[PDB]
Amino acid sequence: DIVWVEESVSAITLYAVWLPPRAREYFHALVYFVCRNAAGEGRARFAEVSVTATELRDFYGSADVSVQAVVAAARAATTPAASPLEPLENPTLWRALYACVLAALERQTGPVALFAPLRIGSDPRTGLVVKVERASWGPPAAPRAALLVAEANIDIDPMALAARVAEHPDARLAWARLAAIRDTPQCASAASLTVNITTGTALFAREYQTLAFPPIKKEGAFGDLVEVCEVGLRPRGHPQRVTARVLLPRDYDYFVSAGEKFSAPALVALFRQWHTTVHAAPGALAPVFAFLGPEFEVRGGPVPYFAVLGFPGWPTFTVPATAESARDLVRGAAAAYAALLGAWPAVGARVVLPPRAWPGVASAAAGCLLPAVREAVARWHPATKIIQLLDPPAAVGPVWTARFCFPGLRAQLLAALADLGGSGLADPHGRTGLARLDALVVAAPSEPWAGAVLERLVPDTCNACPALRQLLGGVMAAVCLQIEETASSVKFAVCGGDGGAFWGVFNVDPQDADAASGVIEDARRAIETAVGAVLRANAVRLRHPLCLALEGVYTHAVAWSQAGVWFWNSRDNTDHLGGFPLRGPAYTTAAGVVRDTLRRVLGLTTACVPEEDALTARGLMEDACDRLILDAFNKRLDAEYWSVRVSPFEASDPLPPTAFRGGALLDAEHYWRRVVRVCPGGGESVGVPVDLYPRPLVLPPVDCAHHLREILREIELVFTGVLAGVWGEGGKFVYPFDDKMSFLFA
Repeated sequence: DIVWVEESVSAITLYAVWLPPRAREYFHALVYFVCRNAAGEGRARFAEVSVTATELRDFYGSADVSVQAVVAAARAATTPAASPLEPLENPTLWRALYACVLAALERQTGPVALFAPLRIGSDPRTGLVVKVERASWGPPAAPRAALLVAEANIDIDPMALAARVAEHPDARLAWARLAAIRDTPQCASAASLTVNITTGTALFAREYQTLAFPPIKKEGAFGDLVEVCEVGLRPRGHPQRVTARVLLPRDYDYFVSAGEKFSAPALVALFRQWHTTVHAAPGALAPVFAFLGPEFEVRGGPVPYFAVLGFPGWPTFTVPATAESARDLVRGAAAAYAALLGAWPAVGARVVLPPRAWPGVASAAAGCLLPAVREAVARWHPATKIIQLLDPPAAVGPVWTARFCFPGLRAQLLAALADLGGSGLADPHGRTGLARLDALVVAAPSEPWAGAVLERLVPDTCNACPALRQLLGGVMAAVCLQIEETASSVKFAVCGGDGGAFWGVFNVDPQDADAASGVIEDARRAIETAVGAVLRANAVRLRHPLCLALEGVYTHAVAWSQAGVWFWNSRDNTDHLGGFPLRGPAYTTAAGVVRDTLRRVLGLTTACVPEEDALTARGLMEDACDRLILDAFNKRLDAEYWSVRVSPFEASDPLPPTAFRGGALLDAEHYWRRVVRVCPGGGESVGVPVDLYPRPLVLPPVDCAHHLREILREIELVFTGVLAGVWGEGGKFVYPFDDKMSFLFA
């Protein structure tokens, strides 16, 4: 006799993480379900889980973490006024915590799925969800949203940022700010924070000079869009009746924040104020104040996100810029939330499998393969490329060339190998995380939102399990071997590539095009079929049937380095350049100059002795360099144009002591540091972090005698490669920048 309802779960958040009595190595966690029934009406629900120590150490990847540490972190996060920003101590701890609580939720209660129909039960005697089951009836309500804008001037003292950056050098400045709030929470009490959440029913706007103080401007009402719910619960951990206050999000479902100037400290401060305001009255339990994002780690992260691990229980999606297709990225964020249960991108690679169950699956996948690939996996050394390719100083043409790619080969191969090791998993029900990856791979061609997930879930998974790299690159090595074997039969000739993407030539007469399409299509058919056959023979089965993409037909192709290739189809003048670093806005203009110079220099096929062509080519390359440096002068004062994106891994210029004064601008720095080298006074070249100063900027003249030298070094690799690849070798194209056209800037 269990109650039964019909609802869709819109979010799953963490309320309490406690250690029951007579307990040493298992902690209970209460989960808040934001359920909404048909037509949008929302009733709040709760469930309980029980995570053991072993599961925690599995999702952490190490035994350093303990149940006592997790419970202490949760207790610290119980109060945001005393100490917010709890995850910043051990971000991996909270990452693993959310991973295991979601896994236990899936295991004990049953299958859960956001924004999807779900039959839900409850036990009144205790008062929590007991079992969740996938339903098959109902046109579920649309996942409504609310647009949030929040800006705060948290008066952080610059010297503290400088000191904390001195302790850890390559600390992304958002982490420096966030650590400053963490070490002095009173700073989050005084800030000119402004908030404007617009919904479809009623708007809400507030303005503060000091956060704790009453608003200096009120628009709409808090109750208009927010419903406070007091729910009684009797967990197995708590025998006494425990009451919980939750902020049921009426009217909306999730938040949509612009990622252009998103400040994680701003939302942290606003949510801390809301937490204090709602849980000020006692007689009820307090929730977990936990948030994760790329700003929460020293070295930062690629993809902007803002996790909501606890209070208020509403997912908030940062959609960076992309104004033209704002709806597209909002839908992509919503789909990423719904599919991977909202763990992505906060939990990390643990959405699929625990970081420590992978060492078993990889071993269990090295056994079900064929005997040859079994060794091929074991002999994989970084960048082996055991396949007949071209010497990197070389070029081809005029012959019919073609580029091919298998869309999402690493992700599809990882999915097949995960299934091969699936039998080796401890729990058959613990393979639901192995159902999200297949959902991603299946929906990858249909929708690009799965794409960006798979281009980051896979490389990060390969870092979670180092042993998976030698497996994936062995399977791909086997794929390349059969590509080469089948190539000879269809006149295709492997000339270069990087595995899933490969470009080659055809031994057809280089003048006929009517039959060219036929051979170019038969080669695709045969290579695709043969690779699929090898994969099937290797037992690895792909969910989405394999497909080869004809990414372009070209007549000339020139390669200089291992990644640098330029292709050009003379008939339609369609070209493609790869391997040129786009490390700024000037490198794009350099790439365009290179792709025009190469188009003009391979148009010199007029009958001539090879020696003549080398000189009439070098002259044109020098002229192209001249026209580039001439146009460089007309943009000498655009410092943002002469900017380079330094990674937190690369060696970086030292931060000026005045860049620590950007206010609500230091938060934007999550991954890249955009630096411009200016030349104050004389002789000395100093770096300016462009995005840490207010605009319009005032600077000494930009040292174009440094950036143009680097751009010219890249253009020179491309041109030494083409000069020594089409005609006779022996010529390193050098442009005398220091003499011919140095005067313009220095």
